[PDB]
Amino acid sequence: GVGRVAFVFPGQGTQWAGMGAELLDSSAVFAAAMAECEAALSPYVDWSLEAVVRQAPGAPTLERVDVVQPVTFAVMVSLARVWQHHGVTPQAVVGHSQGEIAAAYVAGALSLDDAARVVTLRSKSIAAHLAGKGGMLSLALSEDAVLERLAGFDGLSVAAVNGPTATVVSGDPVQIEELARACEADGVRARVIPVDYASHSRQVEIIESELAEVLAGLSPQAPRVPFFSTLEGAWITEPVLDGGYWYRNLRHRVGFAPAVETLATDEGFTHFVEVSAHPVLTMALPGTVTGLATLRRDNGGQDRLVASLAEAWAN
Repeated sequence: GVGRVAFVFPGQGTQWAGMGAELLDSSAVFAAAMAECEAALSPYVDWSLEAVVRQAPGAPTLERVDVVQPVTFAVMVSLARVWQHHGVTPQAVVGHSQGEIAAAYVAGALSLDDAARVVTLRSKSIAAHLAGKGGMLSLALSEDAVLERLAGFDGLSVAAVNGPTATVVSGDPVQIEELARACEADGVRARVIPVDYASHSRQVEIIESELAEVLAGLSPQAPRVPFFSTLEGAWITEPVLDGGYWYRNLRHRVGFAPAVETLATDEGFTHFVEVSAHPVLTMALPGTVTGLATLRRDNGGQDRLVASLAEAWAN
């Protein structure tokens, strides 16, 4: 059973210091793609992509969002390019939060200049207003009981429903800690996410008047590869990925489990290739679809690339 392949582009928790550094030396396609992404990013970032990846002394250390998000975007775009170089073209692409931007590029929907602009400017808005103001929390629990436990906490919301077992809430940090302590009181699993902002929450509305000002000139195109939106929760077949879409993506829930249930049950997708620097979503697909990661934390060189290609080809 292989049917169709989907490229998964995750959101948070996939970063690690030095991701792609060994791959910049090992893979010429990856290095070419990362140079192209650096050229695309440079009119916005002030820093250097390769310097951050090679952890040069005068480079940012991925601690801030306005760095870690365009770097993750570049790595995911480049890793998709590597996959396609080795014979694995996606029958579809599906993205999680910021991953959607990367998806939107590999689908052909957005151009690299526009994709880079989206990721960079949204990350800068997050760092200029959302940073240090919010919080996010992963709970090993269904969103059905989680939407119930959000009662009494108007400053919270459901940020993502990644699988039928673990959701992600996002909101005010004090209420995030309160909910985490309440879950630790009933003996449940709770993982406070190391994120100073609160994506997909209400606070994102603050940056709306900013986002529409910096993403207005976008020129989205018809997706060449099918593009399953986890915001609209369905296919995207029209050039409707403008700046408003990129605000909605950041402000509204991530419907990733709906996306994978749809692509698996309906459209015949059997293999999901998580194009990422560390797998964070493959432990959430249904038990019947194959999940294929790319790189792992600190395992991000040619060893890991050939291991992932071997696990894909054995699949």
